[PDB]
Amino acid sequence: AGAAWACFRLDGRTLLRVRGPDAAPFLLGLLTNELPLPSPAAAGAPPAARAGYAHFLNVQGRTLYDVILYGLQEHSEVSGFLLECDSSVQGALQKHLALYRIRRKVTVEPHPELRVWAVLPSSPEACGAASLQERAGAAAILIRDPRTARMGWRLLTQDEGPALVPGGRLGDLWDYHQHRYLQGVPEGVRDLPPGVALPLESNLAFMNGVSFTKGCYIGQELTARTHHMGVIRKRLFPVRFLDPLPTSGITPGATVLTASGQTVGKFRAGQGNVGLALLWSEKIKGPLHIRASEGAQVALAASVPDWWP
Repeated sequence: AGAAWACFRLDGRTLLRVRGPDAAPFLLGLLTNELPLPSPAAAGAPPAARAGYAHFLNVQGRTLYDVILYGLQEHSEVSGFLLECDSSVQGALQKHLALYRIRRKVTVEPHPELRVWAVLPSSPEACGAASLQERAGAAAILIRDPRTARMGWRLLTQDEGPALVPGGRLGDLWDYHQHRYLQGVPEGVRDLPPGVALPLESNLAFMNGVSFTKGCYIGQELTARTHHMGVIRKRLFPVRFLDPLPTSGITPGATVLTASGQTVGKFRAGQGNVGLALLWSEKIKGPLHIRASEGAQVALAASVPDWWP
C-alpha cells in the first residue's frame, strides 16, 4: 500500500463561477459566512489561494445548499469566486442566485471544465503533509479543506489528480464517502436535504461555516436566535451499524431508539455500515437501535468526532 495520498474525483460536486464588481456583497447577502479573500500581492505574484465553507439558507433558516467557496485572483475592479455545490442542485442554485442578481453587476456561469477532486492522506500521521502544496507546485490548485483538516485537500483540476500529486493514487469514491461518514462530515443533498436540514444542527459552526459578526444574510435571524438561545439540542453524529444490514439498507428518516424504546433521533443518510444520524446531543451513549420491518433490531453506535470543539 505504497501511495501516501488517495485522489478522488468528486462527480457529485461541481463548480459555478461568480464574478463581477458586485460579486462580494451579492454573495455575502446569501451565505452564512464571510467570503475567502487572500492577502494582496506582495513583492511578486505567488499563488495565494484560500477556501471557505458556508451554507445557502432559505428564509425559514433551513439549509438549502452546502458550498465551498474559492477565491479567484482578479487583481482588478471585479471580485471573483468559484462556488462548489452538489451537482444535483446546480440548476436550482443558479435560479436562486438569479432571483437576487437584479441590479447587481455580477455574472454566474458553470465552470464544468475545472473538476472537483479530494486528496486524502492514506495515513492520518501525514509526515510531509505540511509540504504537499509547495511539493505539488503551481500546476496544482490544492487547497486545505475549509471544514476540517480531517478532510484533506480540495484539488481543482482539468487533469488527473495523481498526475499532479506526488505519491498520489486514484482512489475508490466509496472510500471517500466512508471516510466522511466515519468522521461525521455531512456533504451533499442526502446528508443535508434542502429545506429540511438545519444549519447549526448540521454542525455548521464546528465546520467554520457561519459568522455571527457579519451583516444581513438570508436566514440570519433564525440562525442567530438558535445560537444564542443555548447549546444546540440536536446534531448530526457519525453512526456505525453493528450487525449485517437489510438488502435495502436503512431508510432515511428511520427512528433511532434507546433500549427503553424512547425516540432519540432519526437516521439521515449513509453508505455501507456507516452514516449520519440527527440525535439529541444528550444520550448518544446508551445502547441504540433502529427497528427493522419485523421490529427486529438493527444495533448501532453513535460517537463524537475528534475534531469537534
